[PDB]
Amino acid sequence: KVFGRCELAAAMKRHGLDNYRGYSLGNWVCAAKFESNFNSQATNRNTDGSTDYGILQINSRWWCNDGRTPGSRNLCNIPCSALLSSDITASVNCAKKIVSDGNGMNAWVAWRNRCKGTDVQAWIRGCRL
Repeated sequence: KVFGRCELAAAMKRHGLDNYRGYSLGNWVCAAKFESNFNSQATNRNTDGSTDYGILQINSRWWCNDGRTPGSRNLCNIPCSALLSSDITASVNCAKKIVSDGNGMNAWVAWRNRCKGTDVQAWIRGCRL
């Protein structure tokens, strides 16, 4: 499913992401735009042979199981395909473990490069939340 900016902001909010660990809603929306262009079906393989999955491009090296990443740790205890669903619930639960892990949102390279230190509030402007 290709989400709308506001529809996604509202689902993320509903899912407990606003200010989760101190990151405002706009941070989360900004990261999804740049990670997956708001497409829950986005996948991208990396050089190390691991793959990024879903709206938040969660990596198969540590977070999920895809059966073809040697040395996967499966920290979120889920199959990576679950992350490609129209229901953002598993991506969200998994992201909350990631963000709590030490480097915060820096774990997300597009966040770090494209959202971080920007007026991220722009991402939820105009939205009925």
